[PDB]
Amino acid sequence: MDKFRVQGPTRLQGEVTISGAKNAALPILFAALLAEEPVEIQNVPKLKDIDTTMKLLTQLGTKVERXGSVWIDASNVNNFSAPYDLVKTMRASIWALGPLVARFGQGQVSLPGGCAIGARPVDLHIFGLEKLGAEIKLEEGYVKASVNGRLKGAHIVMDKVSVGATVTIMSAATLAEGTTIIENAAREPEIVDTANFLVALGAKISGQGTDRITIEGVERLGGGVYRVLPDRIETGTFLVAAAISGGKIVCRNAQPDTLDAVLAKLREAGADIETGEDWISLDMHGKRPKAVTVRTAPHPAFPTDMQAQFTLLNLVAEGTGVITETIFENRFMHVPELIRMGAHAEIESNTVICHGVEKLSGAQVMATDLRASASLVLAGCIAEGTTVVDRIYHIDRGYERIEDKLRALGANIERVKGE
Ligand SMILES: CC(=O)N[C@H]1[C@@H](OP(=O)(O)OP(=O)(O)OC[C@H]2O[C@@H](n3ccc(=O)[nH]c3=O)[C@H](O)[C@@H]2O)O[C@H](CO)[C@@H](O)[C@@H]1O[C@H](C)C(=O)O
Repeated sequence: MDKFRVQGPTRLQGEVTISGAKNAALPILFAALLAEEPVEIQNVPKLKDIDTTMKLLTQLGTKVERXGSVWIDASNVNNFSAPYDLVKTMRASIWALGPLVARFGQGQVSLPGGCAIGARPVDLHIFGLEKLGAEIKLEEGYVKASVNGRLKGAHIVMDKVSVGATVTIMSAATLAEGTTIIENAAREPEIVDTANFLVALGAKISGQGTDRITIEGVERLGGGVYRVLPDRIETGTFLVAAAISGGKIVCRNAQPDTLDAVLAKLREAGADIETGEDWISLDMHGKRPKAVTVRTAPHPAFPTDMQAQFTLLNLVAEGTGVITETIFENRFMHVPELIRMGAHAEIESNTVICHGVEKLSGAQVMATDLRASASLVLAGCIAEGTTVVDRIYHIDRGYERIEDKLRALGANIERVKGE
């Protein structure tokens, strides 16, 4: 049971090279199930979720190898199930369903149960598949999808903006007969990425990145080489790390355009930001951040994955900051943890009201969220004394070598085993 032992405070200074987006590599790996020829996916981060996805793929009969790239050979898929033991550790596993039934006519994925973050049903995925002509049943806790022949293109309107369902439907539609239109599609950069990967394979897609995606199904998808875009959440997290430590940093291998809301918020916090084609620089000039007000919502608005990070910022900022969550209404586990470290805040429904304090004190805290829990490690870097973060296996799922990157910035951090 690994733990991080963090000794603060530290001014974070230096450079970080941004990893490929975990959230683009995932949907792309599942989408690779459609490829009839070998595929090379470049710039894939090394983290737990990629391990789980590789494991799931191998379990289907996919040939998998990795380093910076992940090589996929789905020529011999011979198993069509994603078991409970696997799905329970990573709900994103649901993405295996669409490609399976679209290409093979059959797929069975354990129905995801509860997730600590909040209510996260996959009704939209199933709805999308059915509209495509798939027959779906629930047996023994398994979602069983089937179709005799090809799926069928359809005009679908989304009851909610959904990253997951948009990917399920979009992916499955590339092999359908006819044209599919997804109305009220999610606009996330990862969706544009996945679509581009599909297009590189031979798929016909347009509108990716807009609220309206159109797919013209083809008979088969080939193979190819595709480079995954930079991780916007990793980038935001590092920018925040610098901004709350009076620091200075340059992010390499970045994609500024995927970060508008976060950059504008950092500027409001008082950060001096410059951007280039593939880089972002942030300098606090040793200043304490200014509290900001944030509202999470579908891309390009402020993302829920940067939420806890900004809550932290608000917590050591000057002034009252307010954070409202409209995606995962209960994604506030980090708050009582930070309050253990001396922070001040009240949760009213889906909103956290922050009362910035001058300094945090080191304490024992518990990670629970693969993205938001990074805020606990960030807090440890600027808190007075020693902070011990328990359950880092969560963070291991969403960040490539977070200790290494922080350490290269001056952080005093140690991975503790057992003890
Ligand atoms: C693997 C991956 O990319 N996961 C990401 C993706 O989750 P996803 O699951 O697709 O999110 P949604 O469908 O956009 O979530 C949409 C909202 O709508 C509801 N909804 C979603 C689908 C559905 O069928 N029915 C339905 O009701 C849902 O409850 C949520 O409130 O998008 C989230 C928001 O950006 C991210 O926080 C999440 O990252 C996480 C941390 C991670 O890296 O593990």
